[PDB]
Amino acid sequence: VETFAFQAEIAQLMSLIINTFYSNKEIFLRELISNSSDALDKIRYESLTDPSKLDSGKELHINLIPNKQDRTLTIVDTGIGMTKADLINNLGTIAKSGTKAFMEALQAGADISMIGQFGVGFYSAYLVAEKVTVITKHNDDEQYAWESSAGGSFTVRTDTGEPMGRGTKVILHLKEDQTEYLEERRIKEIVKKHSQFIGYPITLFVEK
Ligand SMILES: Oc1ccc(-c2n[nH]c(=S)n2-c2ccccc2F)c(O)c1
Repeated sequence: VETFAFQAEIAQLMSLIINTFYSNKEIFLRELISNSSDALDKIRYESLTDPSKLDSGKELHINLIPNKQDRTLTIVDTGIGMTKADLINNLGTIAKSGTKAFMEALQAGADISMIGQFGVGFYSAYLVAEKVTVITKHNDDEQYAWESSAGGSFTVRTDTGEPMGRGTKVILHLKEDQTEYLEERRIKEIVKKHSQFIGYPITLFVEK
């Protein structure tokens, strides 16, 4: 298990997300689905010139998995996935300059819902999650588990769990007062409102 410090700007962004009073929390789902959609476009694009890039799985989809017992909402995609370097590098983002453009916009009059326009939408997961686990598999690397409960640090370890083939799994360990995001009708309403034009099938799993 390797422990890393977030760059100062990212720690500030996460602290801003966690501590600012902002009721429109549901936007986290749109932001994670949009990242999944970009990762899927990336593997589809590479597959246009190299069909063997899809040897790790031909299905290009997004699964939403609520688990009331574990109090987790999992977003799974079969996108390009991430290497260890991408994971350490703010999960494939330009998060340092992205955070500065975002925080400058917030001072000007913008709101937290515009986070995705600054390429740091992943961090909106902390509007609803106390802990985020990212399981990822890229064709050019091994399977890794990224994890952070914020607090200025994140961990990275080789994942010896269930192999995924290729893609990313975002496990949101929801805050006690954010369990509405495990309800079928609430997830369905959010998907329909903010993600109606995503070019991949979005499957909302049901529970026992
Ligand atoms: O919630 C996420 C977060 C990241 C990924 C991901 N996997 N591979 C690549 S590239 N991305 C990616 C997407 C958008 C911006 C930056 C990125 F690094 C994902 O599939 C889901």
